[PDB]
Amino acid sequence: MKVPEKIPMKPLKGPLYGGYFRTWHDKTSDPAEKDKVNSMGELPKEVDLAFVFHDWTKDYSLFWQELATKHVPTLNKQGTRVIRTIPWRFLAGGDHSGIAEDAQKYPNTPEGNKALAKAIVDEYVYKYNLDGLDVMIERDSIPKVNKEESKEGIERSIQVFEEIGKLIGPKGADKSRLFIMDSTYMADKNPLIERGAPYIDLLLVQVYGTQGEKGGFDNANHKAVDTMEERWESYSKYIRPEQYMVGFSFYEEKANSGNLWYDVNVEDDTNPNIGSEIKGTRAERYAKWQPKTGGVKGGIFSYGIDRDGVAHPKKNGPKTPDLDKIVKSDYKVSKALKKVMENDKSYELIDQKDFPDKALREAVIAQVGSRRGNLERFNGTLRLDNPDIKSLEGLNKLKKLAKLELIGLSQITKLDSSVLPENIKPTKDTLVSVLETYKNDDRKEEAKAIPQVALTISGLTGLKELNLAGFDRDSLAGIDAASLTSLEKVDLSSNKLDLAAGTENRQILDTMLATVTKHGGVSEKTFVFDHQKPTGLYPDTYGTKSLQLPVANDTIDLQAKLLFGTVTNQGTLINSEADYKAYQEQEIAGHRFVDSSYDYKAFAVTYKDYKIKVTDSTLGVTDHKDLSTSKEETYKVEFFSPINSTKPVHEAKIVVGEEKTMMVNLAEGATIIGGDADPTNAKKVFDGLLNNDTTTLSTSNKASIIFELKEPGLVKHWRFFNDSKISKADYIKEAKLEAFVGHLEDSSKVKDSLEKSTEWVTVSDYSGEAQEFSQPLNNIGAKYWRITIDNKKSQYGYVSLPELQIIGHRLPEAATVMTTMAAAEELSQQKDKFSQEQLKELEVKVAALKAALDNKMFNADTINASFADVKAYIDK
Ligand SMILES: CC(=O)N[C@H]1[C@H](O[C@@H]2[C@@H](OC[C@H]3O[C@@H](O[C@H]4[C@H](O)[C@H]5[NH+]=C(C)O[C@H]5O[C@@H]4CO)[C@@H](O)[C@@H](O[C@H]4O[C@H](CO)[C@@H](O)[C@H](O)[C@@H]4O[C@@H]4O[C@H](CO)[C@@H](O[C@@H]5O[C@H](CO[C@]6(C(=O)O)C[C@H](O)[C@@H](NC(C)=O)[C@H]([C@H](O)[C@H](O)CO)O6)[C@H](O)[C@H](O)[C@H]5O)[C@H](O)[C@H]4NC(C)=O)[C@@H]3O)O[C@H](CO)[C@@H](O)[C@@H]2O)O[C@H](CO)[C@@H](O[C@@H]2O[C@H](CO[C@]3(C(=O)O)C[C@H](O)[C@@H](NC(C)=O)[C@H]([C@H](O)[C@H](O)CO)O3)[C@H](O)[C@H](O)[C@H]2O)[C@@H]1O
Ligand SMILES: [Ca+2]
Repeated sequence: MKVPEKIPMKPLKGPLYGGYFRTWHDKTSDPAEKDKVNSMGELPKEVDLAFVFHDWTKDYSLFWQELATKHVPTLNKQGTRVIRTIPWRFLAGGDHSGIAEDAQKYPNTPEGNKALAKAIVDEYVYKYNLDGLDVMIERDSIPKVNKEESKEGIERSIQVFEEIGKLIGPKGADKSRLFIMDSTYMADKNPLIERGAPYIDLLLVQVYGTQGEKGGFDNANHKAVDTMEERWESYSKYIRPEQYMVGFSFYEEKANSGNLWYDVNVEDDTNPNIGSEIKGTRAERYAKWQPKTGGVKGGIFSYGIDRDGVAHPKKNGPKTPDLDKIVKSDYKVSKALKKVMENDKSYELIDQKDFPDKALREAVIAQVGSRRGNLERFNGTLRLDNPDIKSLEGLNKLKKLAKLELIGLSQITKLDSSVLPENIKPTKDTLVSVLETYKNDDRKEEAKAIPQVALTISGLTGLKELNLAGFDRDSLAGIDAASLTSLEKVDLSSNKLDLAAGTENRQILDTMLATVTKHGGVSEKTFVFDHQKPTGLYPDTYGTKSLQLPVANDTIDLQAKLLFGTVTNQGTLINSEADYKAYQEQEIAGHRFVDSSYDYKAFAVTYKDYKIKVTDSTLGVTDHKDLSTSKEETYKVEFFSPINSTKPVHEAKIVVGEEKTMMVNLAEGATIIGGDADPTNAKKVFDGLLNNDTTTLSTSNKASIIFELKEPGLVKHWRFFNDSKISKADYIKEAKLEAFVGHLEDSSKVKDSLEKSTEWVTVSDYSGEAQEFSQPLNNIGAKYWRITIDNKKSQYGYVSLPELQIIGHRLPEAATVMTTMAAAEELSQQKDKFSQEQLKELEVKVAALKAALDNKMFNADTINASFADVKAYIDK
């Protein structure tokens, strides 16, 4: 075969139309199938990308010679690129993986994967001198080994994809060949987009059918999911909008359910041409659809373009087997869809009517895009730093700009709303979607707010008038006032500026005031900044983090003492209405700036649905604002916004009386050793959730858990909870807590049979009916514990235990420090073992360890030193 060499082609410019041509429907595929009558060479010039979608066509078929020698030159001559489509798994190996099936020639190694990528491009692109490669990423094409999805092949395919992108596409050695990805997945479910996106020219999304258009439906929340907008936004993270193309499907002959998309017109007996009409079809909606932000899309594509013109069979209606007949297409749908996009307002070119100043016009086209549709949508930064710009006329056409930077524009004299973006002030989105929505959603959300453009002004040395009045600007940041040396008239009134003393805003205003006054002729019309309504925000930090209070019979409001206040975005704190009026009466050059109608409750934030969490030193937890001080206790207090209930906005330590150390739950995350309780729910006893009704029931009616403290310490308290308010009179009514006495029976390899067989010590026997029980404990230092609970119900009582807490202080080998001390008075209440005056030099050291251990401020290093030096006085 002699393959002709590449034909000069005019560059691709959107809007683009693409088509997947099924090879088995080309005349030359199987000469025996006389019904196969179409030809890929017959595709019209309106088709920019003809995709070779291969199946059923034999390796030896004369189609491949026809493609390379006739079709490609014919299509290239008219500007149509011919793209080879291959499935995802061709990049992975394993089942049905094309070239990659030869795992010995192309091993899964760094050099083997480099070789596979070169082989893939040589075989599927260069062999017939095609114009690019399209990798199809869907479940249909996922890497598989023995009919099983292969995570290993998926990982390999990521590597091979990058290697291909170094050969072709925008980052490749041969930039004259397109590297294209199509996918059914949302971007977060596309395993290859994050690494593959820099290497591709175009991204195609298959969104066939009403569910591609509207998204799926969330049955519970009754909302659309994976909408066209949400799909684009997921990929906007990775590609530009002009790289984005969306796909519909023609009606494939003899299609099953699950392959019926209704993307083109349903047949009608009384109009045999209705399949070639496009108005109102999903296909035309896709042609007209545009993202709401970012920019205009790259175009659209069709699957099965050889079926162009065939009407779709009716959903509910008697069969029409005539639609399954194979007829030669005239590609009328494809021609009309291309013309719909080419004639759309969105793809109108930005010209002199929009920006008369060519220097400005060239800056917008370079940065925003050449199409008028981008003015409506562009979402990033427009930097204007060419000093040749003599006019900003046309900037009002930018509707969604995130940042406008005006730098060094010497010859601009005035700035107001006529030469500024339309979103300098609050605006709502005005673009209307052309897509059908869910009838079962009633979705007409009113016109999302457009975030306002951030404005930077630096070096406009000829700027004489700066009018930003009535735009609800949040700050003046970005205004390099010292550089605006020709200002004569400034209006910043009717915004949201905190212009208080010490703010950054005030300094920019004061710098401009100096400039304007030095010019002279200052009147009441010349420098106006009043009617400000600055937004009141929640303070980031609060002033009170520690409070020592005396023991007294009184209740305090913790929220009133610790959490209040409102700040502006410049840091001006207001406590109360009294403080606010002082702020409201501030003056700049003898003139108040805060709007007089903007009262305190309009400005102040509220702490209505803020929650409080108060934990004492024994880890008892309440959510009460009011705290008694009659009892001597040390508390941790945390406040939670309703917006985040896991994560406090403010924390404070309140000491009542002498300070006590905050204890810890040493049984938190304890490992289950033994007992008869259900192992899954037994673990949930120590996870940390006091309302852990993930079914915390341990057995039928009487349960036991043997557990090991993950890192033992000094135990002084314990607590357990019955199912919080979910049940009553099913409560645990009897409980016994036991500690193991450091006597592992010479079988440390087993440690379960040993504990279920030794003699323990009972640290507490609970009998009662409280929802929650807590109790002090006598400095136990055991690593191994057993809890036994009983709700006194029938043998099918299904006793439950949401949490158990073993509470104390972290101190490794606390077992030793109580073994030694226990013997310290098994030796000092009996005289004359070593007894001399040494006995009272013992007793001063035993009285100092019981004092060190039983101290409210637990200091581990103090006890060690007291423990270590009592240890020294035994051998002597
Ligand atoms: C390429 C590849 O890979 N392939 C693969 C595949 O894949 C797949 C595919 O797909 C396709 C499809 O598609 C669809 O669509 C869709 C798409 O997909 C997507 N995409 C896009 C963008 O969008 C989306 O969606 C869409 C829609 O949905 C569709 O289109 C379809 O179509 C169909 O359907 C429709 C409706 O619906 C219609 O309309 C159409 O038309 C169609 O239909 C069809 O048609 C056809 C035509 O005709 C038919 O056919 C059949 O055929 C047969 C044949 O046969 C024979 C033989 O074979 O032998 C012949 C002879 O002649 C005879 N003889 C005498 C007569 O004497 C014989 C007989 O039978 C005797 O008797 C014996 O007994 O035979 C027959 O004829 C029958 O009958 C017929 O029927 C059919 O049927 C129809 N169907 C219906 C249902 O209707 C389409 O289809 O593709 C893609 C891309 O590419 C992918 O992704 C997917 O996934 O898959 C499969 C499964 O698995 C496979 O298969 C297999 O294969 C094997 C072989 O292979 C291989 C290995 O070896 O592995 C592969 C690799 O790669 C390669 N390479 C390398 C390694 O390198 C290889 C080579 O070639 C060498 O050889 C080796 O070395 O290969 C085996 O065969 C087995 O068996 C199987 O299973 C495949 O592969
Ligand atoms: Ca729990």
